[PDB]
Amino acid sequence: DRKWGFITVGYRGSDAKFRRVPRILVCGRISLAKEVFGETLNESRDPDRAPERYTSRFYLKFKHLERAFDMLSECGFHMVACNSSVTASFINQYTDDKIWSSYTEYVFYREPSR
Amino acid sequence: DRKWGFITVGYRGSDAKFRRVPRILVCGRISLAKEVFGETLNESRDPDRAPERYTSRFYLKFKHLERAFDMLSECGFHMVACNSSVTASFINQYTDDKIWSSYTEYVFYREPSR
Amino acid sequence: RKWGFITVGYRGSDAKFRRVPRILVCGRISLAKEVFGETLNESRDPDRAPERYTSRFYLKFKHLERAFDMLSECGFHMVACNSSVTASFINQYTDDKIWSSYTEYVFYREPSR
Amino acid sequence: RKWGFITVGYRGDAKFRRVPRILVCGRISLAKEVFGETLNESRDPDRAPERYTSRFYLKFKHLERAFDMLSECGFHMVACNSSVTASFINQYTDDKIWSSYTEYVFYREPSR
Amino acid sequence: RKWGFITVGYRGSAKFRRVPRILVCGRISLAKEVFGETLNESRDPDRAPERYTSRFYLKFKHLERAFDMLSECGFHMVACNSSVTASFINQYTDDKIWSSYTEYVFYREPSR
Repeated sequence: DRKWGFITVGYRGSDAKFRRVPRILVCGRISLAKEVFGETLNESRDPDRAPERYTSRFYLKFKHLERAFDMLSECGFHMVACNSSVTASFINQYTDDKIWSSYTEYVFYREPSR
Repeated sequence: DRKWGFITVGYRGSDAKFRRVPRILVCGRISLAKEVFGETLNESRDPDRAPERYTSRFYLKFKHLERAFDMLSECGFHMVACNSSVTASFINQYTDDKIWSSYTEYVFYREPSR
Repeated sequence: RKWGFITVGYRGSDAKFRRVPRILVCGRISLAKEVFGETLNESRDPDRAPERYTSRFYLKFKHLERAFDMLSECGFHMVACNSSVTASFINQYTDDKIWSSYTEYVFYREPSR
Repeated sequence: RKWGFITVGYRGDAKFRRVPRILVCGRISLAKEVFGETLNESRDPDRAPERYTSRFYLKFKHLERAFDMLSECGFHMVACNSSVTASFINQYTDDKIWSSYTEYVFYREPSR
Repeated sequence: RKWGFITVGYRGSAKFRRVPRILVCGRISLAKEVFGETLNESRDPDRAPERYTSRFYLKFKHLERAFDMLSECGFHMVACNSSVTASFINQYTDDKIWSSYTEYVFYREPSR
């Protein structure tokens, strides 16, 4: 029943001119993630895990990022850092053509209770 | 309606060397954006929405970013993070040529009222 | 008004070091004038009102830390920074592109006490 | 001493983030105090505790667990960044492989 | 005086972090106080102490040691970023060489 810790939320990239969030991913200790998001948390891609373990494969059942930010704020978490990365993998075995994907994550933290 | 929450302002990437902002996008809870920007807020790309819901399709009528930063500062928001992401997409269906777009966003936050 | 945001940046591109060709200044004009004074070059956006906003001012020197120090003297703090990259086609019938990068630093001053 | 910086990072069933290995950089004595047995020192062994290393790595793969361990010892995350680098495939080609590196910077202030 | 900004950085490029050289930018009198004998000034000689440089560099290669020396003198890390820049290989080609640059911004407030 640990209260403090880090939680990361992110999304992969790739009308029309706006931001496109296909899915909001959640990473951190499972008990922390459950306390914040509750039933809006989809655990199907990593089911039946001990609450004190860590995961990088949860995701949310809604699409707007600011709603996830607000829910983290309601539970005492603060955004401390964020960054965006790019990854390139070859299309097939015998080509130089690649597929590019971006990953943007936001780091949240909650300090120990009083 | 609550007063705390997150607000994100951003623009798509690119009188030649200077910064080129074609449009200022606004994301977050709908009631917060209307309270901050008011008559300068354009909702045409997502109209007739409940004030307690979330959007990512509003935009501002002016184009200077620092003005939007100041209006958020008046209402009690503070900038907590910013990031820039790049993303690509194939032009045609039978080609590897791509088009690259850049996106820069600035995250703001306001605490609950006293 | 004494509070507000000021953004300084430069465009990407004696070989390994950091190459800064020009320091751009963005924000409310009265704030930019108060901070940088006569080091400010207003030729690309002249005869503007002090209460208006600009994104086309630039400085007469090139070392960024000197601009950082001047902002700090007038009560500004650096709150964020980011770097972006953009690409445009070289001509109309080609897929070749030119890549330019941009690094900016965000400063803010709170209202007078 | 007790204060100092520590950096953790990584080089980057398919939508999620792939963290192959968590790297640790900083003064050796600080890294051992924070991570202990979970610290793999095989690629840079038998070094003075007051020296600095860039080649330690952890025996687990979840980032937020490393973040939590740093938070237990009094460290705070003060910055994070991601970079990309490209190196030519061979001598007579323009092709190249791209690799990204995400970084998280931690710091603990001197004790009381 | 004693306050001011100082930036440290390096140019991009096993499976670890490769720092070829650590660059130091800021007011020259500040850089001397922080890094002292570890500071190499050969690429910007005969400068006035109250002037600014972007061409100093350090004699060691581990970033965290430079981080610790700065915080030991009262400096705090306030921001950091990475950038990528491309240039054409020659005049009649679209082939390009890519380089990355990561920097960390430090600051110290006026004395008491």
